[PDB]
Amino acid sequence: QCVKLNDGHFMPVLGFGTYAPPEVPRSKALEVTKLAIEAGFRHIDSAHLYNNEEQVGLAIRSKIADGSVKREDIFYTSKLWSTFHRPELVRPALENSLKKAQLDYVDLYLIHSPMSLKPGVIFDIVDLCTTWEAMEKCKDAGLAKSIGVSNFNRRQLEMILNKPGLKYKPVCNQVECHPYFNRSKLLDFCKSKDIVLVAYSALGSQRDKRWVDPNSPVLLEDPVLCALAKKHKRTPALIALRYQLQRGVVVLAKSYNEQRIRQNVQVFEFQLTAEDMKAIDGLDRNLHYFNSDSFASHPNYPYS
Ligand SMILES: NC(=O)c1ccc[n+]([C@@H]2O[C@H](COP(=O)([O-])OP(=O)(O)OC[C@H]3O[C@@H](n4cnc5c(N)ncnc54)[C@H](OP(=O)(O)O)[C@@H]3O)[C@@H](O)[C@H]2O)c1
Repeated sequence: QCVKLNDGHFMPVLGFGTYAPPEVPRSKALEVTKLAIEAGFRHIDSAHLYNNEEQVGLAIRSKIADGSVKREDIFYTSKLWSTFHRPELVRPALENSLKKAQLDYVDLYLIHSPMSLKPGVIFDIVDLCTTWEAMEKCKDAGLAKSIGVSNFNRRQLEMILNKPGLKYKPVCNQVECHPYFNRSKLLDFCKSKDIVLVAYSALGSQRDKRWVDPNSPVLLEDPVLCALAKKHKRTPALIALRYQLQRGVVVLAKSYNEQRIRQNVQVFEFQLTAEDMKAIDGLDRNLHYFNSDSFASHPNYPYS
């Protein structure tokens, strides 16, 4: 299934997360993106920050050139990093992303975070309305088929939606979302504005020691998810993915393992009951896996 975006384009509701920590050799991003496309992934989420756009792009181009898929079948996302928020830097950043991936366009270009950074942690002060205007210019130039934001709260989304002269609403807001942090309020707000919430860390994050508290609860060990996995003869990961699909959320899933990449495409093979849905709804504990002790003082910190 795909969801119709508010600009008329369609987004597959299951996306493949490509990010890996820098101690992961860059070859792996190439090999696994190919496996993801062979497994049935069409939505691919990359970013300038990930230092993998060349490898992810080459996997997409490899699968096109061998007849597996056509460019039209692939929904490719890149993101504008926070050091490029100043409006004159936005298009060059997208163009640079296009050359690394060797693609003519991205299906979706996002503002990675509202927390602007020094162009070149050093904060910067940018009016994100001007950043969005340059976002809109890229869509009008054909370099991005759709544009959106990421890690925005409700107030930051309102800043864009109430912008005078606004030409394109953001098609999506990609935010951390999982049973332990389910974003029900923001989902309802985005739903009311025809903005698709896209969930990252839907499986509980990669728990990287540099940003995730070691003592934070492991999402996939959660007793309710494992009991539901046993009930439906699925895995705890699949229950968490299916939860987002049935609440109208487009869900990303990162795996660099061949068997788990294929497992995640079985999210379409079963359904949760309404009672199952409410049990997962009760697991929220406002848990941000991405601890931001260095960023909580940013004027645009989205969790304040
Ligand atoms: N806009 C933003 O600020 C932002 C922030 C974070 C992430 N993202 C993007 O969205 C993706 C979000 O995912 P994430 O990086 O936070 O990790 P994730 O999708 O929440 O998954 C976490 C871990 O689950 C494991 N996994 C995948 N399938 C599994 C399965 N059936 N069973 C058990 N474990 C499974 C993976 O380990 P294995 O690799 O070993 O399988 C993965 O490291 C990212 O890759 C990135 O593209 C965006």
